[PDB]
Amino acid sequence: PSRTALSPGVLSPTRPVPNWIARPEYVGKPAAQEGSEPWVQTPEVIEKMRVAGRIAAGALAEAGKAVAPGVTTDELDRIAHEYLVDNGAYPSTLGYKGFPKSCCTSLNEVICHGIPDSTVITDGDIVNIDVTAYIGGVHGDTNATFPAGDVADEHRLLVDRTREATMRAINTVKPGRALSVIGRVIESYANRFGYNVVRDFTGHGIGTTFHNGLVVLHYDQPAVETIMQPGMTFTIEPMINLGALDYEIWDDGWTVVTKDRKWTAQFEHTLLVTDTGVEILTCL
Ligand SMILES: Nc1nnc(SCc2ccc(Cl)cc2Cl)[nH]1
Ligand code: NI
Ligand code: NI
Repeated sequence: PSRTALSPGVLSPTRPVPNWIARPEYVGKPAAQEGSEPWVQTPEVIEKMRVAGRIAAGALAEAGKAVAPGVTTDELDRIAHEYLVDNGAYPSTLGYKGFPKSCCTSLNEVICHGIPDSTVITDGDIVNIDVTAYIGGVHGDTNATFPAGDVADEHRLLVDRTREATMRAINTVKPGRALSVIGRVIESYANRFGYNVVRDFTGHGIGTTFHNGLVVLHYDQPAVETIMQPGMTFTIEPMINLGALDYEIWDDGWTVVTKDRKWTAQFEHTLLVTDTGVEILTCL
């Protein structure tokens, strides 16, 4: 038997960031300046994104190494926040549209955007940690779902197959390919097991802004005409559900949960289309 449905807990005090670490423009504003930026990056921006992506991948790995029964999601946040700040990176989530922490921690039926708090992880949970770094004027964005103790087969297989669907999608990226191949491959793979791929949340172009207006669907929609070109930077980040797609948002305005409380898993990397293929920027 696995735990029952989650409820929100209490947040820790806001974690400070030294002032010499530049803030993204949206910190202190109610919305963000994003969605109309070019999709192909310059070489200088790409080089900076490799830095941001490695630092994000570091923070995710350190926080993920900490996932175990008994640890709170706030403890994961303090680990991610300190790794980012000690690397001179601003945690991009902190202050985005008022988001109060430095990463998102999404257990079990939480599709995305969970807020680190007093929630205690327990045996059988699956814990998504999403870490984003802003450094060098650019963002890196990455996430993974980590098992806590012995996870029930249904849930273990959801996590492993979601990781596999993400890697199969990443491996289709190449110049000249329709962007829509990504959601074709993910949805085809998920459909093997009767999983449902989330539609209303998507991958995104990312560069000097976090959601730059490029949208990467994770479901099949071949009418999209966008082609992958060298220098494009964007994420692949499917959320795959055991249950139905219907969801609710908690009163905090962030936490998105499945309406039927069946569990859901996600993995995410920031990618660069190269002249021949793809480079994952959010690798160690
Ligand atoms: N689409 C998406 N990728 N990773 C997330 S975690 C939330 C988040 C992280 C950073 C920033 Cl600047 C904005 C947001 Cl919404 N969401
Ligand atoms: Ni993310
Ligand atoms: Ni993302």
